[PDB]
Amino acid sequence: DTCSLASPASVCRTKHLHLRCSVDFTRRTLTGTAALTVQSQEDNLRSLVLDTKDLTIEKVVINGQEVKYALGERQSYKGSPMEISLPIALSKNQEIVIEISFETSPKSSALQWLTPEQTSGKEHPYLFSQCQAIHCRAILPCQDTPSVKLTYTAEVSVPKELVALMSAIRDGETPDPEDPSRKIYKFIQKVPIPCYLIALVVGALESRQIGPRTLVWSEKEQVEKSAYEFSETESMLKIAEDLGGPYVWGQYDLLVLPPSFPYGGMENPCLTFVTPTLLAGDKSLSNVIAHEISHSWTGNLVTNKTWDHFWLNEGHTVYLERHICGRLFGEKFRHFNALGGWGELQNSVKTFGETHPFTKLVVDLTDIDPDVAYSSVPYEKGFALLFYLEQLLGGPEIFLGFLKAYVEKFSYKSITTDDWKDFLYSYFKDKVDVLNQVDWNAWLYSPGLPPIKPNYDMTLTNACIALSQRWITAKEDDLNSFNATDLKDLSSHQLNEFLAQTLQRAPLPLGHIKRMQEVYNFNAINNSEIRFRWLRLCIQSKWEDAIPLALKMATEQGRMKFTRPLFKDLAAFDKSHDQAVRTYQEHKASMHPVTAMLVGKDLKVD
Ligand SMILES: c1ccc(CNc2ccc(OC[C@H]3CCCN3)cc2)cc1
Ligand SMILES: [Yb+3]
Ligand SMILES: [Yb+3]
Ligand SMILES: [Yb+3]
Ligand SMILES: [Zn+2]
Repeated sequence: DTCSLASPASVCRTKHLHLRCSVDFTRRTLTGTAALTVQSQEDNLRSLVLDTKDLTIEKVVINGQEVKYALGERQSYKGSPMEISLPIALSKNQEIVIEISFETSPKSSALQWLTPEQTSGKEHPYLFSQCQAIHCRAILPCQDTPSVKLTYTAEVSVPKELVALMSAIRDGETPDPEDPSRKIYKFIQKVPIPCYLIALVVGALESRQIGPRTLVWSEKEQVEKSAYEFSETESMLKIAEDLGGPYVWGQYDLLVLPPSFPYGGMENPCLTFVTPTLLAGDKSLSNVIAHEISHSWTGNLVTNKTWDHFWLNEGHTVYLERHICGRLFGEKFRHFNALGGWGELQNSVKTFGETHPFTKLVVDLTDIDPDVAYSSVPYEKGFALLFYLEQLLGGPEIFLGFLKAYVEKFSYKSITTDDWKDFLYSYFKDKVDVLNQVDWNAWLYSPGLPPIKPNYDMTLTNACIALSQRWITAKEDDLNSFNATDLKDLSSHQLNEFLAQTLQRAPLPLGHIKRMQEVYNFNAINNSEIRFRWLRLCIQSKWEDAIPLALKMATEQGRMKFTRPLFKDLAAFDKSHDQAVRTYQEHKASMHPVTAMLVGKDLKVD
């Protein structure tokens, strides 16, 4: 594991974490103890190494006495390794508890601390975590590798008017004995998980039940809207259970975060985290929920052993997601989404360049910050490989049989690409000659678009392409023929695909874009996917009226899918360049630490 400085699982492994901590909003620190139950995998083990990042270590206690530890030099985005001297040498399989008193930095990359004004209610502050990929070390000392799976329990002291939630079953609450202005929330996660799945939020939260095993959680002002948006959740769980086997996590709760949440969603066990940019008013962005649900099998049960193997998580999860959405809304819709995805892959490959190492399916992360490598490639090249295998090997019913067997086989494990490929070949031993037709070396190890494109139903895509083509080939004297009725029979998804089709050919003449606003009134659509793509098209087509709209969307939410390209478009437009860097500089301090880092790199600032 090239992204971790800890002792590998061949040396020792964490089986359990007990976390007791207090969330201090005045200092923006989390302070407490992490008791790691560690099992030796070696004879005569006398030291072990943990990952840390910007932690302050007070002391390390084993068998009731303090022990020697040392922090090595910081290795950039990897943090600093912490070597611990064991008081007694351990034999193979022996376990001990190591209890570490620690405190986080206010500047912890795993965490965003929000002032009251940054929330809906404007009364209370808010804290949230996002550990994936390698930020759990910025919360607590751990072996920060998905190659190790541990259970955990926690007790978290927070100001009594706030609520703590984690990726775990809620285990009760009480006043804090040590300070009656506080409450302690307790948590148990009894299913072994990789440490990137450890998550905390603390805020003025409320919940509403929306299914037999689902509460939606948010600040008071979003609860009603969220409950409606995510009402398909239980029915997606039922379908996911048909496809992946039993749901083993007990609860499936949803947490809708404040707008700065850096991603679409994070599949935290027991409590999925989603962006509020999903709240479109019509459930149209529900594929993200289906995605997060799917991770309860692919990712959370079968986990990538290292981050080089991240496509295992995402490709399988996108593949199950599109199946759930296919069940709900028809096989033509699965194909429409599948084809859209291939279009998103062309975009990423074009952005990075077609010989770029990040466009490889399996990546080598040696010396690479995983946050910098992150993109649509593992999702879409991964999905495209599985969609191609589906078609090669006899269709969706046959391939779903493999997917279910794959989950059973590697449940509670961490695996590599060769483990998966090996199982694939074993499962389809009667179709090995077909599998030997796959260019594996190209699919897995080569940059650029895949060597083969799957076959796609075009039914729902056609009208999108026909309209996109009308606009691109139009001349000035054709602009009059466009009318609000062009969009008549297009769903929100088709408007989005129409915009994506056209964005692929941007810039368009500025007169065309103005006409498009005149006839389609895209400025008035609040759907975040549609508005995102429409504003990108305006900025790339040099429409100055779109500049304050694109500045406003980039900074009013922080979902990096939207905030990173909007800022990048704005800096590439000469008329908005200085404003873009001005805006970033002003917002930087109150941005998500990783978001701030990546936007800065994108803009070449600092
Ligand atoms: C291709 C691209 C990136 C990588 C590893 N980097 C990586 C970086 C961040 C990751 O998680 C961040 C967000 C994504 C949604 C939930 N959390 C996950 C992986 C591996 C292969
Ligand atoms: Yb020994
Ligand atoms: Yb209990
Ligand atoms: Yb084999
Ligand atoms: Zn995912």
